[PDB]
Amino acid sequence: IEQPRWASKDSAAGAASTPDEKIVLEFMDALTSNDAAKLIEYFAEDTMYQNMPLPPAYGRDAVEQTLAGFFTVVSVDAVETFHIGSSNGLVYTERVDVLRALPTGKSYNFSILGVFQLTEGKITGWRDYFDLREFEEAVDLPLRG
Amino acid sequence: IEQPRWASKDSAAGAASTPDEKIVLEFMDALTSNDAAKLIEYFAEDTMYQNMPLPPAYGRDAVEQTLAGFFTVVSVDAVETFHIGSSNGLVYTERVDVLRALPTGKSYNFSILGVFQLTEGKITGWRDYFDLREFEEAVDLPLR
Ligand SMILES: O[C@@H]1CCCC[C@H]1O
Ligand SMILES: O[C@@H]1CCCC[C@H]1O
Repeated sequence: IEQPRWASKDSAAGAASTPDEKIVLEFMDALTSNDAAKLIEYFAEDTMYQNMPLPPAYGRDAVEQTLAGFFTVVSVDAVETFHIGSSNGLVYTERVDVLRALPTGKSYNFSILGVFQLTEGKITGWRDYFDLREFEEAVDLPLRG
Repeated sequence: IEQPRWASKDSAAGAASTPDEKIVLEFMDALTSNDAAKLIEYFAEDTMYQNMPLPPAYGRDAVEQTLAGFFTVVSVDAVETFHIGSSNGLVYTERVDVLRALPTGKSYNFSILGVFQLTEGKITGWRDYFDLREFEEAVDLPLR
């Protein structure tokens, strides 16, 4: 994974400089764990997670069940964050995630722009925006949308 | 339309509070014009535009040609920005675009997070992120 031409240094991952910005980058690092039990600790009881525009998960239980299900069929091999930034309580991450389908071994790069809302240091919202054309095939589970 | 549960007032459109934020919002209003000649004026000369992960357009010529082509087959009927905000020189719009295919009259809602980089008030980068599953059907152009 190369740095893209449009990558700007003023917003690079290495220059995170709010606590919310730093917690999110930690969370990006933990994605490769493929471990919902570990990942769920970042969330508040009042929280949400959505791969747009698939049906969102609301509540920590739903998020955990959703993440646990994903890791049954796909591995997060790599996460490259190009930009981190934040504004009006929201944090933004422009990045690429590399995903590998466990049953096939096929890998997939997904260009992603994610938004996270934090309250007292814990995720109360996480929405990822990307192309789901290959996501159906990458994730051997029905999308629900 | 909409107003999602996750919509924060703290980051709403009406609360845009920098010149760049003000500009991207005006650019967002302008999209419904479907007029590539009017839109290209927001763009700097050294610039790019991409619907991820389709082949990007680099330079003002390519960008205008790309928008003009899009407006040949599709209308932008509505743009609804729920969040705008900025950080480290970039602007972010969390929004919905309604696109109507001209040959069919079929309409489409796209959930979108876009990043903008402006220079001296001019667009030097614009990348929209969203599901392209219906994009192919909605836009009667070949995908590259
Ligand atoms: O982004 C990925 C989607 C599928 C697996 C878990 C999640 O982190
Ligand atoms: O296809 C639509 C038309 C307007 C701008 C590009 C894209 O969002």
